[PDB]
Amino acid sequence: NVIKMKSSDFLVSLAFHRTQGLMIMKTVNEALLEEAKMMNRLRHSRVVKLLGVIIEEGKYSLVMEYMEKGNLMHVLKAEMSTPLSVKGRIILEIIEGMAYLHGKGVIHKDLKPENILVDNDFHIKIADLGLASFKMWSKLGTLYYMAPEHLNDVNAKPTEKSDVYSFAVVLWAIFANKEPYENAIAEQQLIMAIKSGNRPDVDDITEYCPREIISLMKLCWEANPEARPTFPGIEEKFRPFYLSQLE
Ligand SMILES: CN1C(=O)N[C@H](Cc2c[nH]c3c(Cl)cccc23)C1=O
Ligand code: NA
Repeated sequence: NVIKMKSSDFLVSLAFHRTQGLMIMKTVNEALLEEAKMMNRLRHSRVVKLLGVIIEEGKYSLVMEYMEKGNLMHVLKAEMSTPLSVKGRIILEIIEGMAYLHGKGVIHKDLKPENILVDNDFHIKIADLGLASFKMWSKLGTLYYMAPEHLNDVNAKPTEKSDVYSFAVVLWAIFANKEPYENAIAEQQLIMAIKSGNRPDVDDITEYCPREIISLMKLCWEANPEARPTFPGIEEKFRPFYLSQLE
């Protein structure tokens, strides 16, 4: 259903529930409430869960589960190493989360390392901290991970393939431990370049990355959306690969 909370329950912004504990909060009616109920259905181990909603007078808030190590780029850039089997696992979990989301008919629209949260055991959950998947709540950025068909075309409707492109770039970032396109002159020219086929510099992946993940990332950022696999297709390939060579 969906849990209406009050602000007296507490002591993006961290928030401290008096009975439930640590939560995160994005501070922003039948319609907002209804949207929130729809989002409340997204329940999966790899998906940041909507725990509650605060609808009061001078403030509207969405309340989500806390993830202890922050976003994925933060963890990737940490002074402490992140092993290959663990990166493979993170990829597998991202794939599971995305498949579940598309399975509920939800297209993310803004998947990127910031929207990939990480717990203390380096397990991940997909988030939507910018509310890209929302309609009513978003009303009240970097394009490194945005499919070319959306670049310079804000009216085209985003599909599951859009999220697959973002996923491709995320694979790249996972192996390079940084943002792509550091050599770019300016955003305009960069946008035209990516629209015409430019992609993250694979040579800028210095540490070891299996050739088939390089293959996967190249498949997933194909210019033609229909040449990209779905997330279940990706899983179909990647899971037995992960187990058999990585786990
Ligand atoms: C914005 N907030 C989240 O980060 N997780 C919950 C649930 C949620 C709504 N849309 C989501 C997408 Cl697109 C991905 C993961 C969770 C969600 C939420 O409402
Ligand atoms: Na730029």
